[PDB]
Amino acid sequence: EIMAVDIYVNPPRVDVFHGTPPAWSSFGNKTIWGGNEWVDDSPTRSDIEKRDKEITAYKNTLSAQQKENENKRTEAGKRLSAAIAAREKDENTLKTLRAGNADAADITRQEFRLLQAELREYGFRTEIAGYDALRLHTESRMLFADADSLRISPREARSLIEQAEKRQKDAQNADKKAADMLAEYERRKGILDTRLSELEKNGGAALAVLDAQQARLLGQQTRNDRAISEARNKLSSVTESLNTARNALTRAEQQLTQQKNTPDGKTIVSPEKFPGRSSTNDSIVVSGDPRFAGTIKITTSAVIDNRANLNYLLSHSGLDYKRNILNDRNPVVTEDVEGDKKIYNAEVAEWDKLRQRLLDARNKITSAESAVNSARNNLSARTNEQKHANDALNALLKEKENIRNQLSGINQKIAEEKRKQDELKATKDAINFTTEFLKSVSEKYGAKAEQLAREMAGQAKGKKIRNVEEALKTYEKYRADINKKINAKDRAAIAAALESVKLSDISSNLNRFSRGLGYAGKFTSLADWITEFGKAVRTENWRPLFVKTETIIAGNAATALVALVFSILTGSALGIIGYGLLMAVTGALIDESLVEKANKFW
Repeated sequence: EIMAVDIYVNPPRVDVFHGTPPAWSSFGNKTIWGGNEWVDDSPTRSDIEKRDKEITAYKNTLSAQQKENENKRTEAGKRLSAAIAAREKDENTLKTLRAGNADAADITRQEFRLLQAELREYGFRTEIAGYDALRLHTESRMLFADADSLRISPREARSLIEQAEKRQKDAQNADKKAADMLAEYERRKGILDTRLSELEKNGGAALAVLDAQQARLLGQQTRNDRAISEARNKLSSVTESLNTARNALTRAEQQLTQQKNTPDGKTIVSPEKFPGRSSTNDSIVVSGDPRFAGTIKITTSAVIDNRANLNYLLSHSGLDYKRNILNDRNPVVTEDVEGDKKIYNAEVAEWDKLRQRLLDARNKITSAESAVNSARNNLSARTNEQKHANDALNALLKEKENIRNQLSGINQKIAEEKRKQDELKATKDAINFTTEFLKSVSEKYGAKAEQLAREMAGQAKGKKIRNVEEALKTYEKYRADINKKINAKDRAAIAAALESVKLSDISSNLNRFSRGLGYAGKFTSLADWITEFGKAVRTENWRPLFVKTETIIAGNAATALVALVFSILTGSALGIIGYGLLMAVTGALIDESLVEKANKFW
């Protein structure tokens, strides 16, 4: 809530003692303390007894006034008590709120909260100050009265009076205590008015800080979402290439396998598992020596079946291999020189021709392998990039997570300050609807009217609606008065008028008042209530209407009722007779006192 609202409506009043010194009818209102020094003006026996009667009956009057004057002080005192209960409740809260180092603002509100409570307490303290003044005034009168007696000695006289004067003055001081006191009150309220504006000022100031903070956050958000696009694309342009590579490699390794499976190929891959062989039939012819002259028909074979040897060949000559791995060195192995030389050359040609073969074969796998690895080393090159795209994109997705987080917080923050900022205004303006109410009440029905209205809200606040039967009992007593006065056509008007109420239309006022007066719960059969209220003014039954009231308001608080009646008076005409009858009936459910004042002003 943050506001008090009980203040601003019904601030301390402090009404001074209405006197009227007595002008005794006995013995010429003379008093024995009156000048007599050089005369004889003596009070006869009857003169005295009479004077005694007057003074007696009179004192009694001040006496009754006083007893009832106390009672009021008493209830006040009770309210002072509660007023204090709060001051404490609040104060206590403030301290811990500081023990935790709550936000300057939380505390600023709390302080302002204890302030109003404090003002409240002081409020009642002032009201007490007045009652006491009254008791003093009554007293000095009591004495003054007793100071005329005529049964006393001029001594006792002059003393009784001196006493009275001393007392009346005290009373007068009392008067000045309250008044100053009553001024102070307002002198403090003003500070509240200041203290609240500070609150409102800084309240908006904070709002802004959030409004602008959530601004960067929004301009950030967009930018982030922009960046997201870019990166999301770059990941593509990367992955796009990633495939080209993998495709290249796929085709490459494809090629390698091909070259690795050539019959000769396999031998490069494995001499032993797949020996590389080659042979050629030669029809060598010899001449000269008839012992060998002919045509030798042989078959030159050669085979490679070992890494050791395969390597050597690829790295040497056939002739060499022939001469260094086989150690077939001298071509001449037999008596047939020509043949032996020709055969050898043939034997060697093989190695030469197989070498060329396994050789080329090697190269084929060679070229492929460089291809392969080149592709295999561009794919990787590319994958490094893919990471540095996906990762990069993700990092951004994180800030997305974080901006949204930072923002939501802020959203909430602003909403909250808003609901709080609103309520204040709502309760403020409300506190202004009621003030604006009581006044026009003064303008249409004059003085007595407002004073009643308030005094009704005066009790009410804190007390629950009175028991039905106990309620009717009060009204029935004030029956032939509240109906005596003026109730002719007026009655039929008051009724028909009451009936014609559009709950729908007056609903809002009820909501404003309730707040302005302190009730916030829930009404329930208002459409009916009013209706019953009507029939009630026609048939003077009163019971069901009274019974109904016990059953319309949540906490059964009088405060809501008053708020209700305030609404009905705001959606009709009725007039001074009407205002009366209502306040009167309603009062008989809050407190009998209100009725007296009701029946006493019209």
